Order: sequence, then structure tokens, then C-alpha cells
Amino acid sequence: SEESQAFQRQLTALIGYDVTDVSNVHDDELEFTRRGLVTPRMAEVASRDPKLYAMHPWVTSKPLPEYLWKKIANNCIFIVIHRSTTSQTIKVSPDDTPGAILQSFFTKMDFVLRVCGRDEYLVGETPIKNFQWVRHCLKNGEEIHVVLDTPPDPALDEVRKEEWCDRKFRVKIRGIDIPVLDLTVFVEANIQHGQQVLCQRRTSPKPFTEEVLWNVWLEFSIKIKDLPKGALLNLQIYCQLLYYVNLLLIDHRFLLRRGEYVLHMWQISGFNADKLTSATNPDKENSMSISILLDNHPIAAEMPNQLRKQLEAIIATDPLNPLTAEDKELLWHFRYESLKHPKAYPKLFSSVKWGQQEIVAKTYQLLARREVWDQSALDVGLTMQLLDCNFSDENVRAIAVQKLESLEDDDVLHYLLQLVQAVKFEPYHDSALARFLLKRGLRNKRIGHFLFWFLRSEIAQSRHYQQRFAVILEAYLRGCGTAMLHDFTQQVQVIEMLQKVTLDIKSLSAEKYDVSSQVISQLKQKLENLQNSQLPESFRVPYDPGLKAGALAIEKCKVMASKKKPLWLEFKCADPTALSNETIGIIFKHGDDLRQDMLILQILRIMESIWETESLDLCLLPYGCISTGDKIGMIEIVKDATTIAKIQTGAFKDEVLNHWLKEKSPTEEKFQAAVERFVYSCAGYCVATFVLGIGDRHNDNIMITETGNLFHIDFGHIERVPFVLTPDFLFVMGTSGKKTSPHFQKFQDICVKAYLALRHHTNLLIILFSMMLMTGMPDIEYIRDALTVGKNEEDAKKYFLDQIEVCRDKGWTVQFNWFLHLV
Ligand SMILES: COc1c(OCCCN2CCOCC2)ccc2c1N=C(NC(=O)c1cnc(N)nc1)N1CCN=C21
Repeated sequence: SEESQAFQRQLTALIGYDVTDVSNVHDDELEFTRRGLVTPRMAEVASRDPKLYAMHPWVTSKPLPEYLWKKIANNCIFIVIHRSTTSQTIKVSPDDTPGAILQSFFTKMDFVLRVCGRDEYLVGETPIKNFQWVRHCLKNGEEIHVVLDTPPDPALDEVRKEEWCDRKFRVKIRGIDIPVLDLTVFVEANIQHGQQVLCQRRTSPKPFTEEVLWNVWLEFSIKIKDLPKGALLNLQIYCQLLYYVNLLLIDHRFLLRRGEYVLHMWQISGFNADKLTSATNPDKENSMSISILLDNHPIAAEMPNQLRKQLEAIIATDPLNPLTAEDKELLWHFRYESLKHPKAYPKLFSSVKWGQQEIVAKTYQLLARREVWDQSALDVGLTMQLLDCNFSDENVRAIAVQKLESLEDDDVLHYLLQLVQAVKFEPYHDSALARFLLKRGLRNKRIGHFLFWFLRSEIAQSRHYQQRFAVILEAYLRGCGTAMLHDFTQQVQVIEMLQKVTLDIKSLSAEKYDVSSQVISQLKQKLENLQNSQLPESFRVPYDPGLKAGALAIEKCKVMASKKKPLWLEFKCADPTALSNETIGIIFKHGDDLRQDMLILQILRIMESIWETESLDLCLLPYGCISTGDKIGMIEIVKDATTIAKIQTGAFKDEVLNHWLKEKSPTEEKFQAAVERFVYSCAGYCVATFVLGIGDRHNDNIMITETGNLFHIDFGHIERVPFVLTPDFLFVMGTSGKKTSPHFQKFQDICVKAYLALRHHTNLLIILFSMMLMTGMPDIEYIRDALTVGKNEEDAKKYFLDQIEVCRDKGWTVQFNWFLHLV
């Protein structure tokens, strides 16, 4: 088809990468995958309920926390329906349906209830208490506003028609070269399974010249028949490590990899997921390469008491605790006793000799008897553990994915970023994991939307994985539907337009922080310019797809007075039934790796949900934030928010935050409401902060809302202090120096509960952390020590309370020091 090519060109624009391109490839794993993924797309496409697919209700099954019950303790809920001019209020039970609500409305005196100002719908057989919008309003003291109108046509979701032996192992190393570069140098070759080195050989070292030829067969200890699926041949270059590259020994059709390869290699920055990729370096003209030859096809009682004790001990340990040789032989010998314990599984499967066919066969036999796994309650931290870089067996990874099926869409969103990054640890482009993302994204539009940007964030920035992630995007976009394709297109254009301006603004003053409004005159011109004949009438807010944004409030846009020169932008909201005028605020910023900011924010969200599970609410404020490309993207602007900094030559007054709060609080009520929140918000930011290692912060980077909510910003690259709890904060808590106050006693009390609530999920956190570093940064011990592993709840409460007081001793000391250390 001719028009099927316009489609493929529309898909390339949206992706920012071309998936038909075979210039940087050496087999067909990508194309085979493009093709393999059709089945699962089509099936979930052919499977999803058109109506609910259009209206994408954002629903949960989790109970309501006691803290939103106390916000409505009379079995009643007020919803307000809107005609066009007129409205009418309604009184409702938290267990009503939107089905049932309407009825009482019509029967008071076909159509559907939609949130005011937002694309967001109250529909489906769910009790109104279980809608997130609703729960957002209750937490926010806000009243629900809704608008009775037509269902969105499910034709708007239409999907285009698609069309489509015992010989030891060896490798010859012919040589290396690079146009430009002198120590000595050798090639180390590694047979790798899940970070585990199975066998290793080196070359002789020879002098580093632009072309280096060895002509040497490298014989390893392993038999061909014993190489396992997912084995990487890992080629490295030392002198010590300068370059690396990887190749799959067994391919996506289970064929032993044969032949001549010339492989363009990656270089080291001056251990993380980039070191694992089977992608070759695209920059063919400047990169180091290496020439290789492969010519190696069929592939395919009781327990004593003290031992069980030792055994269970090992299972009790944390992820990061390494296993002895004895521990592994122990796990593997009573592997059937081990299988009974699903927490054991990671330890057990990293206690397998992946280097032996008979064992591996045994391990498959053992995964057949899986019934205890399959019946266990879904433990996500356990499940994630089996998808990190320590696992590279398809069958082990697949039982982890299986566990994920039972997640509802609401949980998926909590884990989506980190599940998207765990695609970096799969050995083959077509994983169970990828198909799970595909499927879930297609099943639900909210998932699909974030799925898009998560993939595009990396596709647009990582040469190590763009090709893989692109194949997967294409596969999503090819099932998401015309209305969302349209949308994604509006959104991409806008983003593209707005980076041009961000970058161009920057190079008009390198660091003369005084933003002369001569610099601000041009911003205005480029925006109006963009307006009249370029910039789409309206577009979805990427970090909050409920909102559709309209036209730039050009007067309210500025450039911020930073080291970089990020854009402060305010838009009009495109929805007419919006119940307010407040502009939608966005910061576009070149200069920070916002991928890392996404990751920290996302954990932050996980922690709330944790805390939710024990009826705590720390009023974290994890703002929207998306990496769009290389060191560039968007950040959500919180309304009525200011820097602790600005509330103050390194001089720091104590009272001024409380004064600031009282001068923004009209009633005395609202001021106490504000001090309450500040304690909660603060307590939460301090705990989370501590756990992750990002509490030593300058005042620039901590803000507070007019309404008392404190929040940290900008997770750039992170004497000392465990968190920021300065005198200004203490002042507000009505205490100073050595004495105490009820507000401080409360804050201490709240920190404690917050901390060990988190410690009830020590493994989950430890994983997400370790994954974050491997896939988000360019060591982990910190966190385990900060979570105080293996301690009774008292030891811990004591620890964290000592921490509180470290900041008390210090006080301004550190804050001061940033200034001092400027000069
Ligand atoms: C300090 O700049 C911010 C705000 O400042 C208000 C000051 C702007 N005025 C007000 C009206 O006229 C223009 C001048 C108000 C709100 C925010 C914010 N920064 C930020 N964040 C950052 O600046 C930031 C920068 N880099 C990175 N990586 N992350 C966040 N956020 C996050 C969401 N809320 C805000």
C-alpha cells in the first residue's frame, strides 16, 4: 500500500526514531519482534470493551483510608451536576454507582457524568467512593463538580487495518580499530548470564595503535551444549576499562550464533543497565570496533532441624545480602523445600549453575511444580526482584510477569516507570514483560498515555536502548486508536515547538542571572509568533492527561532567574466547563537530567500508597515531570508555592516562615490548618528524604504552598545533615532550641510511624532503589543502613529520633555553608 507508508511515517514522527531502519543492526531480532508483537496487540485490541475504553474510568478496589472516612462520617456525599447554565446538587451514599446516582437524578425530575474541566468520567459498576477523582476531592477538602453529557463515541477509538555437541566453546578475536586515540591494551571476552560470569578468557596485551590485530582463537572451559539461552558474549577492552560490547550467543530462534561480526562498541563515562545492552554503537565513523569469528544447529525424604534453621535464616535475609557458596549449595540441595517458600525464589534461582544443561533442565522441572508460587498472594517487591539484572532466564522471568497479571490498573500506574525500565534487563527484544506492557497500555488509556512518554523519554535520549523501546512504542501506537494518535501528535508538536524556544532563550545569557526584560521581550515575540500559525489550539498536559491546555497567557510567561534559564509558562485551560480561571503552569527546562527526577517522584508516589495501606497521609506533593529528550523537559507548577529561600548574606531568621504563613492565612482557622499540614508534609518529606539519601538540601530546593504544604524540588545529583529540619521549621512547630511543643511531639510521633510503615516494605524499597540506580544514574548499602535492616522497631525509632536531633544541633550551620562555599 501507498497510504500504509504515510502511516509508518506518521509513527516515526511520533516516536522520534525509525523502526524500519537496518543500518545499525546485525540480525533481525527487531523485525522478528515488530512482527511477533502483532498477535498480542490485536488480541487486546479485539478484547477491550469499547465504551469503558473510551471513558477510562480511573478506579481502585482498595478500601478508603480511615483518614478520608473522618472527612465524611455521616454516610453521605455531595455531588453537583451541571446542565449548561443550571446546576443541581445531590446527596449520595459512598457505595452508590454512577448508574444508580443518575437514576435518582432523572427519577427526580443515555447520558454520563464527567468531571468539570477535565477529561475524566464517573462510569462503570464501581461505588463512587472507589473513583480517584472522588478520593482526590475528599483529601483536598474540595467538592465534586461534574457535568451531564453524551458519551464519547467509541468510533473515535478506531484502529487502522494492519498488514504484514561436546566441543568447547570458542571465539576468534581478529582485532580492533578506531580512527583516533597510548598504554598497552587487551580484549577480555566474558561469557555472561545475569551479571554472573560463567567463563572468561583474555588476549595477550599489545601496544595501543589505531589498528590492533591478534588473530587468536580464545578457548573457554564450557561446552556448546551447556551455553544457556540469554548468554551474552561480552567483549571488553582494557589498558583500566575503555570500551565494551555484547552479543547474544543463542538467538531469538534458539540458533547458535555463527559467523563474522564487526561490532561497534560503546565507551565508558569518567554496574548499570547500559553495560548489558545487545545494541551496537550507531556512530559508525568515530567508534571503536572489534572483529570476531564464531564457527560452532540443534539446541532446545526429611530435613534435619538445624539445617532448616540455617536455611530459613538465609531466606529471611535481605536482597542485598550476598550468598556464600555453602548457601547456594544449601538452597540447591533442598531446592524442593525451598520452593515451598516464595520469598526464597530469587535466592534459589541465583543459586543455579546456569552454566550446566542438566541443572538448567532440572530447574525447569522444578518450575513445573510451581503451585505454591501460583497460589501465593502477589508480592510485588519479590516479583520485581526476578526482573532485575541478576536474572536472565526466560522461564524465571516469565513466572514473575505472571504474578503481575493480577495487578489492577491503579497499581500498574504505581509501578509503570520501573516496569518500563526493567525492559533494559531483558536479554531479547520480545519479552513477556514487554507484552505485558503492551497489553496493559492497550487495555487502559491512562496506562497507554504514560506508557507513551516513558518509552519516548528513553527513545529520544538513550542510544543503548532506543531501538528496543521503539519497537514497543510502535506496537503500542499501532493499537492505541486514532483519537489517542491524534492527541499524541498534538502533544509531540507542542513539546517540539517549546524546546526550540527553551534552548534559544538559554544562549542569550550564559550566567548573568539578572534577567534583563530585554531578554524577556523576545520570549513574548516567539510565543505570539508560535501562537498565530503553528501552536495547536489545544493539547493534553503530558504529566496530567485529564487536563487539556489551550493558549499561552503570554503576559504571565517569563524566564526564571536561574543558573539555567528555564521557562515559566502559563496556559489557559481549553475546557469551557472548567470551574475556574487559574492558568495551567509549566516549567520547560534545559539542563537537568529529568529522568532521575521522574524516578524519585515515582518512588515518592509508591510511598504514599504504602502509607495509605496503614491509614497515614503525609501530604507529599509529587509534582508532574517528564523527560522529553536529552537533558530537557517539563515540570508541573504548583499554585501558590514559594521557596523557603525567598521567604528569607547567608543570614537566616527563625520567625519569618510563621509570619509568612500567618500573612497568607485569612482566618485563624486556616492558619492552624496550614500549621497542621506543614507538620505532616514536613514529617513525610523528612522520612522519604532520609531513606533515599537526598535530605542534605539547600533552601532553594524546598518550597511551601500558601496553604502550609511543604515539598522538595529538583533531585539533581544525589559537614552534613540527614534531612532539612531547620530552626524556621521548628519555630512553626512552636518550639526553639532545647524545649518541646505538642506540634513537635506530634511531628516526632508522625515521623516514627512513617518510617517503620516503610520498613514493613523493606524489600520493595530496596529493589526499586537498586533498579533506579542501575537505570537512572550514569552504594546501595546506604539505604539498607538507612532502613536499619533486621532491627526491632525500638532500635529503629531510637535511630530516627537521634537523626531528628542531629539537625537540631546543626541548625543553620549547613544552610549557611552553601553560601560560604559559593565564595
Ligand atoms: C521556584 O519556581 C517555582 C515557583 O515559583 C514561583 C515564582 C514565579 N513568579 C510568580 C509569578 O510571575 C512569575 C514569577 C512556583 C512553583 C514551582 C517552582 N519550581 C518548581 N520546580 C523547579 O523549579 C524544578 C527545577 N528543576 C528541576 N529539575 N525540578 C524542579 N516547582 C515544581 C512544581 N512547583 C514548582
